[PDB]
Amino acid sequence: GSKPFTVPILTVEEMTNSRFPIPLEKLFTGPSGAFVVQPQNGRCTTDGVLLGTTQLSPVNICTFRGDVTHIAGSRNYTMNLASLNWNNYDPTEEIPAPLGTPDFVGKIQGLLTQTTKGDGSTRGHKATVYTGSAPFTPKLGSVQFSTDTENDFETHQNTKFTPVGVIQDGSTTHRNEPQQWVLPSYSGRNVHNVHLAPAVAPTFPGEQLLFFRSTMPGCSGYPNMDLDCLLPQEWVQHFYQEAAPAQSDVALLRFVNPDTGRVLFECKLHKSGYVTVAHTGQHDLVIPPNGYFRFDSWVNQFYTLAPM
Amino acid sequence: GSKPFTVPILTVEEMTNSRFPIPLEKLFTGPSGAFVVQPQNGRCTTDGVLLGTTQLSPVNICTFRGDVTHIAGSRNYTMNLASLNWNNYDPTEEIPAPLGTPDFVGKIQGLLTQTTKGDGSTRGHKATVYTGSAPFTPKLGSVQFSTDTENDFETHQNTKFTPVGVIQDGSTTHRNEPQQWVLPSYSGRNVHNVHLAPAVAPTFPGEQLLFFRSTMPGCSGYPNMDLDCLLPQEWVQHFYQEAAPAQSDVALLRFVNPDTGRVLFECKLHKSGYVTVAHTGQHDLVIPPNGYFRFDSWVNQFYTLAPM
Repeated sequence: GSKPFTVPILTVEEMTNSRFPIPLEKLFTGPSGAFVVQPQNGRCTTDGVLLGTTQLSPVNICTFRGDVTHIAGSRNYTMNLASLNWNNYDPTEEIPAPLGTPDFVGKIQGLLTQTTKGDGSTRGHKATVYTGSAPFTPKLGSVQFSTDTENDFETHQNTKFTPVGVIQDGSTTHRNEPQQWVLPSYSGRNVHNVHLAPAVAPTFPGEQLLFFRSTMPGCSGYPNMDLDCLLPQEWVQHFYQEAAPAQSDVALLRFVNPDTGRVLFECKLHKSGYVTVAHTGQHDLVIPPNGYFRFDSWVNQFYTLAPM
Repeated sequence: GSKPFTVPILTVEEMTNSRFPIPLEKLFTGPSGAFVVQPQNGRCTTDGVLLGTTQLSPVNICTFRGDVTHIAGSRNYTMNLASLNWNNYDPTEEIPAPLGTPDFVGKIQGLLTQTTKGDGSTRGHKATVYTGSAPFTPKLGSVQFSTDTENDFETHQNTKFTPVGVIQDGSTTHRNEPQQWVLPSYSGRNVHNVHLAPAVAPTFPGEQLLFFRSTMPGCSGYPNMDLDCLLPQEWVQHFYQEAAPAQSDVALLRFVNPDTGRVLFECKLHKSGYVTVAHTGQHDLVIPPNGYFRFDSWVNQFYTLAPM
């Protein structure tokens, strides 16, 4: 008597990254035993429980909202954060940081925009947030932006950061940042993170994570633009709505090619919300544009997949 | 023997505008008999046929992709457009303009970003596209951007425009632009638009359209930031996947409050993909945060709704 489980029939390129507001481009697998994989956006169980900093909107990912104060002698502004819905932010909620906060160390560039309530006057400036910086303390309710202005923003008016891409310091080793697998210190460098979605890894010999990969826009320097999420944003929204009970630890998915009627590969969708495949090595999967994932049966962690 | 029709159970504030990449904020109704309502994004039949310039990604709305050429003596660049998937653009496809092209007259500001293939060097600059301007000819394969640089972009490298918000000329009447209900001339001012999704209007006495409303960020001046879509982007994605046959011209939806177990109002979801309500006048609906739409039955255009 369990509600039947399903995944969307959208193709990979019809879906959105859950860790930055950009389309998915491809599937990728590679080894990850040497480091901790613990993203906080795009985290959702198959029965629809959102985890980490995950929220439902594709366009809120890596945004910030609040009001700003200028730092004298610079073009930097401190943003005192509001909640996702523009209310007072509560640092005691059982989350790592405000919902949608970036979950990687990087220099994220976009625009800071603001509207003055009284007259509807507006202003917008290019801005960058360094999520590895000392003033990056979103859990405590504040972050800092570097901008292209020293005077134009007003205090005590609603201000939004819309992310666009990432930057790197061209005087240093190319592609050395962002570091997509390094979590920010959400409460600053001396405080440990809390309420995290758990780290993930394959347990089965010969398996690797299967990542849903995009390329972030680059805005300066020589950034590492790869961005891998564990679940498309549309899968997060789907599971949240369906809330179908997990009948075992692992849902077996087949990736099907409608142009031949044949299965390309099978994979495990773990109930805690990540996918594994039987492959060793780094590999950009080559998939048909109409290929789709299809749930076939409940298995468990002991199931041996056919090699990808 | 028709597949049962459904709408998502996401609440309004859990969904995304289909005409600009921003969250929905509220439902709004107002009269629109005096002008043509003919948006091209967020257009989809209830049985899943995308119309106009509508595509499936929330984050591709109002983006452009291609490569750029500098216009000497200015900070303007012409973008020679690529298709949504970065391939050669075909002006003969039976669409009004490339998928995701803006469907309103306005000055849309964001960032133009670029990556040089050979070395992975990147660059990003603030940029604005005037969709009412003479060089706005996306159907013909080109648009113009005003930027903050006269030399930094390379030719013949992939370049992306990511929209953020809108601007207005503060020396003129406040809130006189954008004009969300004026279509661009996709092939320029002397050529009529083609392959459009149809104009929509209530036919029933005492009915008005029900709009899914957001506020676009403003980036300069005193813009009109209201943005009304006919369907949330998540509804477009849902109908596209479900493809449930329309059993009549109109699906009757009830908007339900789970905190009381009572219906707040009922509305008509027309099979061609828009909603009407029985109300006269401009009205910001006040809805509970957990309220949701629920499909109850197939009716037709002659059905009399209870007053909203």
